[PDB]
Amino acid sequence: GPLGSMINAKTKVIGLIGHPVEHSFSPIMHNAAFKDKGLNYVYVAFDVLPENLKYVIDGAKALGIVGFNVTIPHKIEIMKYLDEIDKDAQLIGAVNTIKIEDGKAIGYNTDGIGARMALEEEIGRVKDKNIVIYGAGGAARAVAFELAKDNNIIIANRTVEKAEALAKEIAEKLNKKFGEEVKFSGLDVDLDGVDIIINATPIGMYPNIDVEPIVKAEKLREDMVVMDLIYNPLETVLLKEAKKVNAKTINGLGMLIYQGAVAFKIWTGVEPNIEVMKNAIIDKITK
Amino acid sequence: GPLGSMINAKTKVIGLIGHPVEHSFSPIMHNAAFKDKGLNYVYVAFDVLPENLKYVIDGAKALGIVGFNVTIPHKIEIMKYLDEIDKDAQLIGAVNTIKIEDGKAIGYNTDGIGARMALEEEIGRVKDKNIVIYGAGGAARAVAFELAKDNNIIIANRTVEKAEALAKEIAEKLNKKFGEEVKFSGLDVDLDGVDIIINATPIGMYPNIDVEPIVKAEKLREDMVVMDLIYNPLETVLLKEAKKVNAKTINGLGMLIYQGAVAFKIWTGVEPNIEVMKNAIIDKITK
Ligand SMILES: NC(=O)c1ccc[n+](C2O[C@H](COP(=O)([O-])OP(=O)(O)OC[C@H]3O[C@@H](n4cnc5c(N)ncnc54)[C@H](OP(=O)(O)O)[C@@H]3O)[C@@H](O)[C@H]2O)c1
Ligand SMILES: NC(=O)c1ccc[n+]([C@@H]2O[C@H](COP(=O)([O-])OP(=O)(O)OC[C@H]3O[C@@H](n4cnc5c(N)ncnc54)[C@H](OP(=O)(O)O)[C@@H]3O)[C@@H](O)[C@H]2O)c1
Ligand SMILES: [Zn+2]
Ligand SMILES: [Zn+2]
Repeated sequence: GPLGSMINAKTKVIGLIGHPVEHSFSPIMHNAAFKDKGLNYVYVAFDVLPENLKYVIDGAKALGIVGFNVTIPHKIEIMKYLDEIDKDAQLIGAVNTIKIEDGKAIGYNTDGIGARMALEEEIGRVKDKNIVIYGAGGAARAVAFELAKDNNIIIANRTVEKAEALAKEIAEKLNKKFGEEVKFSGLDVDLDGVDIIINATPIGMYPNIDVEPIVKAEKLREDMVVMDLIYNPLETVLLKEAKKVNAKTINGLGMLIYQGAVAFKIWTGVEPNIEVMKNAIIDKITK
Repeated sequence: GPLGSMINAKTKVIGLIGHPVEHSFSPIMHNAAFKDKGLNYVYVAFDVLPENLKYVIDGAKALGIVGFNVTIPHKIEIMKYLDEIDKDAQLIGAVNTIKIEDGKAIGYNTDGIGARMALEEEIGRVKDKNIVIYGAGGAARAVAFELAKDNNIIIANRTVEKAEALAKEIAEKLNKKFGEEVKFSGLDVDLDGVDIIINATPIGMYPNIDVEPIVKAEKLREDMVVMDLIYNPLETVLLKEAKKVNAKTINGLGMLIYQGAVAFKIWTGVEPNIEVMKNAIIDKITK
């Protein structure tokens, strides 16, 4: 059909709350998915200052706004304003998706599932495997809490203290063996027997793209899968290093899209077309 | 440009708050005008219950919603949640347009001005004439207050004292003579010598378009002007009753557009294109 949202008096609103948000690809992505499925919703971006976060939930309820996506710096602070919080959300300790229904605002977190789907949808079910997660920030945290449910994960980081702390919280909360199922280490850890490595750090991300990868070619193999959460540029210096060894590369586009796909489902009750989302976003990145 | 609205992460939101709002044509009017001017705004409708009205302004301020239009039944109750209210809306006692600026919510009322422009574009300056206004709601208030500035008016309503109350109030604030310049009566007031009559009541408005007109063609006259504030249908019963006496008829299209046009300017600092607003509405009303 036509390009752009065909708005009328019955159109429902969904928005992204954060500060700043003017560069999010979310609106573009979701509006295309709404059209495709013929749903009468619109996605907009709301720049919310920290002191005003306390007024959004009751405003959304009063207005009839159906839901939100939450990003920096509100995913931790928004939790005290919601009526309920999904377990998967309570575990990670952060909300990035909200649904308002029947006067009840519920928090969710799809960053975890997203990074999983980003993988499975590309290499099938991921259970009982050796997975190394470089980084320990918000991304590595959501990823880890999800892939640790049924996999052996090793959180490697520049500041080990951070790695150790995360591995303990995961083993504890998910009830796993510390030094075995949920390990930690420096960025030096070796990949002998490692099935998949996931880069959850900004190394190689624009504007510092010409820096050396999180791991040289020497430790890379073909029998591996190297996914990079970065998506600017899509093919990082890490994926190059992994291409000179026929490894199955996956760029950040996967997590970004699927993370949204699950939220879409939560708001509309319908599954969105993954290619529409990608084509809308990938077209935004390139000319 | 595109057929629908091309939303991005910078698009600003303007909404209509009221109950109900599903059959409003305002979103149609304004989005059409936004696009024609290349402005990055989207106009949507919010269904707000009277009990939740108190959470909307802080919500709007929090999210960065730049303005609203206010319709039944919040035109008066919203005044207590605003920071400032301009002269007109304060005299009139009702707010139909809001603008959030510098963390400050301001109330305006474009109804009155809208009605005069629509009436004056049709028959030239309206001054020193006898005008009857049927009704006493927010619209009647706006139009009565505005035309009472330089014309003799008579407020006719089913609830007489309610019309008496409004007449006294107008005479009071405009330094007018309660007995002559501003009168009141029931729905059967004699129209001899009356130059213009305006229907500021829902009688005849969709979907109940077969009811009895607020005044029989008996009192109508060929050299009389009959304006109905209803725009859906485009030709109410009152107007086709007026046509059977060759009287000059005017529907509510002009008031709707001119009222919106003034609000448009207020939110954006830009003057919208009238033909665009006008035709966008007609096309959604007719076929
Ligand atoms: N595709 C998607 O769906 C998606 C979703 C979310 C984020 N991303 C992104 O994911 C990546 C990760 O970041 P984040 O925002 O989640 O968290 P974050 O707060 O940026 O996490 C910081 C991480 O970066 C490390 N790090 C930073 N500079 C480093 C360097 N020069 N050398 C070694 N380690 C370094 C930190 O080790 P320390 O703590 O010790 O500094 C830590 O592990 C980013 O590149 C960003 O582009 C993609
Ligand atoms: N075209 C435009 O720019 C524009 C702008 C604003 C409003 N409108 C509209 O203007 C019209 C007026 O209403 P409002 O929203 O301003 O105020 P309101 O709050 O709806 O005021 C109620 C009015 O309706 C009367 N009324 C209702 N049903 C009646 C009936 N069946 N018989 C006799 N009288 C009846 C009341 O007399 P009582 O109080 O005694 O009941 C009173 O005058 C509506 O039809 C609405 O669609 C058009
Ligand atoms: Zn800031
Ligand atoms: Zn309707």
